[PDB]
Amino acid sequence: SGVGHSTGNYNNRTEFYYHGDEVTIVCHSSRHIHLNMSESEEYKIYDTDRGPRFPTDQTLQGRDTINDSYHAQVETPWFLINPNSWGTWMNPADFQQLTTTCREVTLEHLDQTLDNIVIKTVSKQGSGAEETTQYNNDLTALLQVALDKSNQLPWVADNMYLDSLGYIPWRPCKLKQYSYHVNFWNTIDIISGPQQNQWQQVKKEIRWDDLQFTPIETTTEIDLLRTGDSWTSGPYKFNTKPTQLSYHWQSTRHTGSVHPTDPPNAIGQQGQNIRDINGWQWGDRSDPMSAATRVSNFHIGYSWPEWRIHYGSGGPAINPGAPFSQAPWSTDPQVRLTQGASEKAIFDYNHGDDDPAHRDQWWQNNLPITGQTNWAPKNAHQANLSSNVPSRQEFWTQDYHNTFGPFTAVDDVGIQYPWGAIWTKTPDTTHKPMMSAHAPFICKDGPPGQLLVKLAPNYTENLQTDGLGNNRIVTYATFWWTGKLILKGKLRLPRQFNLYNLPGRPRGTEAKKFLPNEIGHFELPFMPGRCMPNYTM
Amino acid sequence: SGVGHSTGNYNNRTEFYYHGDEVTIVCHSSRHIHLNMSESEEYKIYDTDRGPRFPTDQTLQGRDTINDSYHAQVETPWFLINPNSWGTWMNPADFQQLTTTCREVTLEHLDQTLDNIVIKTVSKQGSGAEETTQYNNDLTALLQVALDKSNQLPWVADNMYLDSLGYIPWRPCKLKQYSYHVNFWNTIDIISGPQQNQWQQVKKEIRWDDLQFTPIETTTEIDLLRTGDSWTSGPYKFNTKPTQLSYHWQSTRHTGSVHPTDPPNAIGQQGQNIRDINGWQWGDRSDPMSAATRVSNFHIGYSWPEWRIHYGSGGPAINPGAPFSQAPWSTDPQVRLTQGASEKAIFDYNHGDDDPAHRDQWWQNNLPITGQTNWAPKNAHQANLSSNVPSRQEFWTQDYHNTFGPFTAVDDVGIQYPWGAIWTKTPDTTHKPMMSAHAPFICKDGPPGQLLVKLAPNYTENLQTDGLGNNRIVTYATFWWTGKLILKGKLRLPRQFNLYNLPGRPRGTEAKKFLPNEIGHFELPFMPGRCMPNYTM
Amino acid sequence: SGVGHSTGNYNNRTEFYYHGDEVTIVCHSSRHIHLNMSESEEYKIYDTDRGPRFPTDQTLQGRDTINDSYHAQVETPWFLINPNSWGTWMNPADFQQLTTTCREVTLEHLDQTLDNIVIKTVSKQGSGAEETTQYNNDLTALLQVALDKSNQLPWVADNMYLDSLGYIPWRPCKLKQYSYHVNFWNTIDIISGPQQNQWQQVKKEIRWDDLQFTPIETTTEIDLLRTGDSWTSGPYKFNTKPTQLSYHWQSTRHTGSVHPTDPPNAIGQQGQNIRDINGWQWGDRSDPMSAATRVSNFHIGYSWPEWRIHYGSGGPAINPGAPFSQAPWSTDPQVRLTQGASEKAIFDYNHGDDDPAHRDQWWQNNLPITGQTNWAPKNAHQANLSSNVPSRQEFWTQDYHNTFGPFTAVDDVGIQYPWGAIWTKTPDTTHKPMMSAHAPFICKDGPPGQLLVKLAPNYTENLQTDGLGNNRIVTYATFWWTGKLILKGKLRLPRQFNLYNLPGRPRGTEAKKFLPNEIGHFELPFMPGRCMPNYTM
Repeated sequence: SGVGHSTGNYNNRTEFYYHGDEVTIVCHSSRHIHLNMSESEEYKIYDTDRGPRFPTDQTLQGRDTINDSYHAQVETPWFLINPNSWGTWMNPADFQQLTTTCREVTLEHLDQTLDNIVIKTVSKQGSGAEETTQYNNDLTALLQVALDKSNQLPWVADNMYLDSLGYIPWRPCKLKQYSYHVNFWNTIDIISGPQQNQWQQVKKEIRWDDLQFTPIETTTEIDLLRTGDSWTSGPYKFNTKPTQLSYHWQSTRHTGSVHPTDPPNAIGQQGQNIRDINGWQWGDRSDPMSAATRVSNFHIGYSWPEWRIHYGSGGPAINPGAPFSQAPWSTDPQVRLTQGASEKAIFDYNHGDDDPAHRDQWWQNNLPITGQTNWAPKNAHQANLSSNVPSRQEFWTQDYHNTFGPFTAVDDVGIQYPWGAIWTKTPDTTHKPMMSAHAPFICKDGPPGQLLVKLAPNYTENLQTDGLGNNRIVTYATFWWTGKLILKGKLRLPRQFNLYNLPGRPRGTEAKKFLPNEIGHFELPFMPGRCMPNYTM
Repeated sequence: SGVGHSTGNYNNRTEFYYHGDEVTIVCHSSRHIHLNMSESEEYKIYDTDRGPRFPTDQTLQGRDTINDSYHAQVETPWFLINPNSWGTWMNPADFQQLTTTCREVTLEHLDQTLDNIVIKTVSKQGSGAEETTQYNNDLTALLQVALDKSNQLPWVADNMYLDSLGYIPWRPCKLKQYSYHVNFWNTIDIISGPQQNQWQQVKKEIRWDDLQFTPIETTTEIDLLRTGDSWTSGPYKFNTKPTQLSYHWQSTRHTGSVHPTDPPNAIGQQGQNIRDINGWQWGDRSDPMSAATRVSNFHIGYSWPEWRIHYGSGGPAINPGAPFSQAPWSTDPQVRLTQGASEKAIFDYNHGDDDPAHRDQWWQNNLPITGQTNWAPKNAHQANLSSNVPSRQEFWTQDYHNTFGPFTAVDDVGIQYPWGAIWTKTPDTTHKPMMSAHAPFICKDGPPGQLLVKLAPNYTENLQTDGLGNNRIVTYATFWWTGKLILKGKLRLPRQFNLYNLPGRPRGTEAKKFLPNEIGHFELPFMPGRCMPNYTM
Repeated sequence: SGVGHSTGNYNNRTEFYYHGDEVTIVCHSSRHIHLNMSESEEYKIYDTDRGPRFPTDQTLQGRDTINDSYHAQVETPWFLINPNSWGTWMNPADFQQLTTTCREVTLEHLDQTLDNIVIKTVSKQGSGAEETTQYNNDLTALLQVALDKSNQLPWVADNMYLDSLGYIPWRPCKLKQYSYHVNFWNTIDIISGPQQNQWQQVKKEIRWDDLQFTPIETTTEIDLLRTGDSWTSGPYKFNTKPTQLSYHWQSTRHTGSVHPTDPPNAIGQQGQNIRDINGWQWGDRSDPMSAATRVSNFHIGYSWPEWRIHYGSGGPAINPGAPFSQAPWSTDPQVRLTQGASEKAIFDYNHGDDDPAHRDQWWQNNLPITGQTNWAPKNAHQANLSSNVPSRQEFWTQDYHNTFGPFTAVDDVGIQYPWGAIWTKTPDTTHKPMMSAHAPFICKDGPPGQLLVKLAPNYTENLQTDGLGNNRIVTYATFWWTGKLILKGKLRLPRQFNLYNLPGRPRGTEAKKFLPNEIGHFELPFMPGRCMPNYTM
């Protein structure tokens, strides 16, 4: 190109192609990215404060230790571009088209580019209120671009902390610095002290002798780009497995053969369960034949120590448990039952909040997903199962056992449209996780490579080793990210006689939200991604 | 054919073909099926009573809520033919031949037909004790036949409720109507009230806005058959995995290298465990070297909250746990220990009971399967494992934890000959069950399609919309189902020097049972299907 | 075939095929039809009573003369099978699939058959309460089948009077006799008498000298069918034009360039219309430049003498006017404004009512269709249009003029799912109608031929010319109609950023309707067929 030729165009429109039972979705996305000169040109390793609302005393007996943010990390001068959110890609009407017409979807491949690089230096004349800023584009300045296609850098592209390209095509995007954890010990003893009601710090430190420090420079090759230059990543092919776009309402009581019933006679009458019937029960039960004790081949859902806080080497964390809905147990609407492994997105103006300077939030309670719902305290167990009822003993109620086992069938959450991550890195361990607690797609052979960008340091006349920022000219860049990810769906067709409830906005919400304001402010709606019902087995 | 030509024959004999280490079993089966005019020509959706022996009060503190039969369902006018039981296929001597000569077996493919359709209308003349019935065959009447080869209907072909073609070749079979569950909430709180000793209904209702209604007519294509007509399903090919025809007696103490022992000298003496030996223990143990604390690679069996009652969206159900034998713990014969995930078949005259008007029962306690036996209260855990014994603390006994994990190896029940189901539908969920609590074969790509039959309604002169059965002529049909399923076994050969105990009748039983009576009444014997012992590892 | 072979099968399932922007919908439908012996074997010509609720006096000044049912007709012994309703074809979930995924649809071709003919004679023995009916199938009896593929018979297949094959696949259908109007004069003078407030009959008579009588026998060839016989119509190809599956919200004030506006500043402020602007107005207006008087190229909608009663040769009728919504004018919900050329379906158990012995009704007020809404009394006209406002004179308000003209653009109603007709006969006149007030498809070259059926008369031993029904044996038939119509849609894709409101049940309704009952009773929902919004110009 040159100084005066643009190196790319803008395509943010998505494509749907229906042939047979297959549906190809080509999602185009384009962003205008504002980049600033790095705060420091150096890599920094440091630990942090314990975080806000962490206990300084034992008044709460240490139940507040779940508010630990403590950690250690390497501060990279680079910046991360991840398009790892749904909604960086599709608009609300495009995701509605996806989930109405597709029963499941996969990731096919990903492309992305960077072009129309503009680098400006900001100069100031005069002083005081007479100070005048001038923005001069530096035509010979460089932008540094690193993509690790070999996945040799630590992966932090999880959309957690919602650091991702924004969801609204016409607004500018602003990157966050690339940073990763180093080895540290944070171990908190909540059993400490007499009566074992006190919490105590055991070890909180950076672990230096075991630590790993990988810079971007010695790891991946870096492209240096002027104004007339562009960058393409090349094709990336996913290998994942499809995600279900429907939700399952069947429990193990909704599942198999139906208990023999005598039909009702008139419009007010109910069916009657037949008393003497033949079939397979579990224990010695031969007379009750309760549909409850009917033997089944599998079991849908499992119990857990809901809100399991694992106090590990790095600190307390949550061990999630299975997703489901508390709607069958809900009763009072005011009380909010979080125990279905619910999640909550806290988001901002670029990520689909209408208000600048304040953040909005969405608690996904997973209401459509029932039949998987297992509240651990509601369960029980008996010593024996037979024609006799056990006594006060022989019967236990509130336990909180993990009942995951070889016979259980569960679901995952699925796509969570605006704020949910798309793919995920697979942990490199002897036993790889069977499924993911958040991201619908697990990458079997390496996640899409991380695109890291940096402005090359632009130095003044004098260069002093003692100097940091006083030594470089104040600089910023704006450029354009474009990307294309392609999806493969499977055509959804009616499986029932009656009308479906088709995808749409969340229940209590209206449509004046989600539409631009007099100032241009609007939100993106939550789209479940498991949308319409389907049979399990 | 025509009115006066028969459209098929009767083949109920089974074939064994031995070539090399492979053995092909071709099971032929033929049934004479009696069908009646549907009670109603319409689809009905209704819920039921809570069931017999369900509590109307809190006297039992709500431990009787396991007797819940409540549910909701769509009443289809159609009728189900499922040959999904073992024993619809093989007679006792044919299944003995299978389990003696085969170490494992698979399902190969299935064929089935319907032919020799006979439809009669029953007319009555006179009134009172002079009333005379006449049975006239209606040559132009139709039989409706629907097979869903695409598995688009809810699957209820689980042989639970023993609704399946009968086990005795020369007796007539009688179908049950096809029915399936709809979406309903049944949630029972057994924690309710002060002291948390009371039970309460939370939500019991049909869930109408989320409900799915699929008729047979809008789903699958229906064949209309006269007398001279027949129906073949076409070939169905299973893809499953083999089932083990042997039982495993080895626990993790029966498994690996043997503790070093000094042999006995004379006929009364025992071996002595050598005191100072070298090897891998678990904790700091270096001196005891107890075979108990020898490290092993795996563990055989797992604990569970035996008789786990999961109170889910549809109601309470049992979360099974692993099958095993209580025989090592049995002691007193009178007490019946159900905790090995035992099952009980309640069956009737056509399904292998000798007495009409009464039902017999068989409690399968799984006695041969040991080494998998884990009674959860009998276990323990310690804080540390070392050359020292822990104190009163540091040692816990009755826990009921699920100990299934990454190192565990377990079995399933296997074939349960007369009353057990053969195959099963795989639940459509993110995590598919690792194995099945009952049916030995899991269908990876769709279960054999369900054959639904119906008599077309035969109407009188006048047709009134207000009329139901007063509008159609009283009609019934008899026809002949034939089917062929083929099995692939692997030849069993002696692995030991000493004599085996070969398959036969259950232990306490005699042979005057299982043989016809002066009236022709006899039972079919339970055949374990895991019959002879084998080594695990 | 023969007596004992069935001549066809049952396929009621619908198919969707998506390739590119084209979508083929193959609708299969199958009905079980109950036919009775004709009331008379002869053609009858007669006139009727004036009808219920017609005035016998002048108390209402003759405004009740709109309740005239009077007419004359030829009574044919034959019976009509018309599948001319939407909903004879698709179920609610299949029509939802159509209107979500298609922006417009055409009719492609139609096939239909008749098979599995069963003819029974009913005999009675004894007398009194001892009387015994016997139903004997007469194997040599005939069914008469006439299809006029040349459209030489009068066409009465308009689904008006909802005489059409039923909407529920599993219920029996019952035909109505074929009948058509003859030439009669009915002329009512509502101007009669002094003060012109009285109504009077002018001429009410059958017009015999001009009358036309066409039997089925001398017109079309008739097929005679035994039990082992079937009938296929052959292919019929439609030539029609597509119907729009979207509704238009734009009026002529929603349409073109927008009035110049000064945008709002903060969240509560509104835009301000700019005062001095340049553009094309209508009259001498140069200063006001009201968006109202902006010249436009076309005009959307037209006024009418709403509820125009044309007193013609055959009697009073309604001259419809354009369809639109009264929702912008609605205000009070209790008052029901009918003036948008609304329609009302009155239907019964087979046609989608849940209650037998009572009828339900649906008033289609066409609420989504706005921008076409022209209430004639709300309009006005002025003498001159200029910078001056006219006086009390020069301005007229309540007029009721027909404002249809050369610049107007209007819509039609579109598909009305359960009860609406599909196609229509084109009147043979010098000026053919531009569009249709009800049926979405006008047949340019002949409507699908009418299928007329009749049982051949089955006579007793003696045949007397004086005898009518006393001469023929009491007979009825049941048989099976199958048909296939194929549609061509155009793929609907998102035209907007925000979420659509997707097709579903009518607003105030719940889903416990539309789903089967404990007795099996349910309704079919109204599906608009103009479902989602779209831009006009």
